[PDB]
Amino acid sequence: HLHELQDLYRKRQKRMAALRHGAQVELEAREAVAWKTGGRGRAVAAAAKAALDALPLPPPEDGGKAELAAALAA
RNA sequence: UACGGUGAAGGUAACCUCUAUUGUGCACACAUUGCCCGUCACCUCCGAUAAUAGUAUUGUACAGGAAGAACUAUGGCUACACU
Repeated sequence: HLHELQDLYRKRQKRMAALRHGAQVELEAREAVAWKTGGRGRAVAAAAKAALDALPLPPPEDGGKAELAAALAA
């Protein structure tokens, strides 16, 4: 109800961590069967899209405040 | 052609015939010159058969054996729900 609002960010933090390492272990698996069956052509579909699902770069544990300091650098 | 005068010889075993009578046989009636035979001869026509040139299909010896793949997998990836 209102706990689904907190748990959507909570479970979705879990789900994006889940999709990052799951997409990464399949992305490191299709490259092993890339050269054997010509698998680069459909492999780059995964190697683009499964990284580029809803957010590719993560929400930083710091908050990325050092990256902000790199970004607000004069 | 016709009419008389004299005027004899001579006769029965299929002994052929020309039949009949017949009642035993034909595939003959153009009624025995028939019906109709075959080796072959020139040719024509479907066979039957076959060394083989082989192509069409399957069993079996193994290589295989693709796409698939009974089985085997916990390398995974995730929520259901409960912490």
